[PDB]
Amino acid sequence: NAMRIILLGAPGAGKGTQAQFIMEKFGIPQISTGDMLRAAIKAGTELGKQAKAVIDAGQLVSDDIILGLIKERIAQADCEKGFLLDGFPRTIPQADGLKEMGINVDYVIEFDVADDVIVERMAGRRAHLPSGRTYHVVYNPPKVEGKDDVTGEDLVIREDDKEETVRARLNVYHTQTAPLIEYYGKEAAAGKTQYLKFDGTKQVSEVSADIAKALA
Amino acid sequence: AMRIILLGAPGAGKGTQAQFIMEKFGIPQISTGDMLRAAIKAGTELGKQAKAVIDAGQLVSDDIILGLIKERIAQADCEKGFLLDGFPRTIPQADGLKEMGINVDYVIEFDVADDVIVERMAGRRAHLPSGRTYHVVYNPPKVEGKDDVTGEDLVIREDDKEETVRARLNVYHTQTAPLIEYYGKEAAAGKTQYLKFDGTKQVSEVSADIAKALA
Repeated sequence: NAMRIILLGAPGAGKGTQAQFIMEKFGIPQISTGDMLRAAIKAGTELGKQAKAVIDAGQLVSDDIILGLIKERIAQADCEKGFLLDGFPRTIPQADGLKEMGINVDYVIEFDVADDVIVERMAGRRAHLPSGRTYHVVYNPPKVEGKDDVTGEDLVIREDDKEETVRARLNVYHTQTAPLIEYYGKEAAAGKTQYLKFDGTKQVSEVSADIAKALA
Repeated sequence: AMRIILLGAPGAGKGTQAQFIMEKFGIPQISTGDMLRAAIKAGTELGKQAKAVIDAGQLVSDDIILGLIKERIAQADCEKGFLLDGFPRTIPQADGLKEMGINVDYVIEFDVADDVIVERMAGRRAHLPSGRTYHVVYNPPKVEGKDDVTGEDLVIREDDKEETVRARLNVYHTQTAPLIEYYGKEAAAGKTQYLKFDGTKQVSEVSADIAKALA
């Protein structure tokens, strides 16, 4: 058989831990829309070119450009058993595009972790600006609070990590995602796809469990 | 066949000529980070291996990076050559390559004075939540200090201010200096062609000379 999944979840919710689990468990690669495209431009593929031409000129990348990569990405040999789409489609026409290019998804999984949780998580992040080395006050502390483990120089909390900024970020995702939730929730209700929501504050081992249970 | 190493300060926009060369000469730009991030997401045996290091809070080791590049450059698109951007960063990494028989035809040192980089950086403006990136001299918003889309405020990223930039740059050269002598020594022997270009100059003008050189 084959296995294709779309994956949604909030910026900072840390969904990648389960992408990489799905990866291992089902053996299907990760395709970041942003990485796949970054790769192409730097590799100078036909599509990396075309994109890179649009970019240079400061213009908006056509969707026809994007589905092609994905048509080429899933045309990679590593996708034989399927794949995982991370935070894509981002729009209804992208939902439609996938379909109209022969990509019809088995499961749509949504990793939700309350906004409020995520902000406190971002808030723990520190960094050292001259070297860009990062820290988190819980998940991986410096050996000393406030100080860079390599230069002994003080740490900062990035601005983009702060509530104001993360909160702004969060509202856009929600604002953008809701119709896809709505779109595929509509697909799923009509058995077109299976839509699944997981509590991402349960321990990884736990979430990983339920996830496997569903995908039987 | 022509193999190439790009050396250049962060933000001096070496990436800019790295794309010229690829366009002009048809060889891919190879970024270790990117190459590394992609193996992880593809979950290659090595990508898998490397991912484990990260979750352990450790650095990825040379053998793994070297094994990824080995993997990269054996790919179809590299038959006529490739551009290494962001590697090697150590002498052992440098020796690592040579062992594997990496036949660098040119080492290219992209140079912009510190003070020029500072002023370059001094012009970047960010809209924090999207990470979109304006620039007052090279790429301004529709509206001054305002985000075209949202109409939000653009900030002067703390990351782009002088104390840090020169801090960063300072570190940059201490690290890089030994590669320069390393490749200076190699060139001395003849094992590669060492080149150097002033990046303070305009791009199409810089790209021009590069092409002449690699003719």
